[PDB]
Amino acid sequence: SDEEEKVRFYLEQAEIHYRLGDPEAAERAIYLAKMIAAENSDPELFEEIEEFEKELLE
Repeated sequence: SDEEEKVRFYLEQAEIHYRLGDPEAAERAIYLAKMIAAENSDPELFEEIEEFEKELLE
């Protein structure tokens, strides 16, 4: 799925941005990932992105 591929890309960006001390850049990527999941009517993926984001912040 193109949606899943684009979300994976943005989550990868979020992980390494957060690892390197740039949480705002990480949250810019998470925003785009959530928007793709929301646009595609994918609540499960949207929820997975939130759990991903929560694991990063904690």
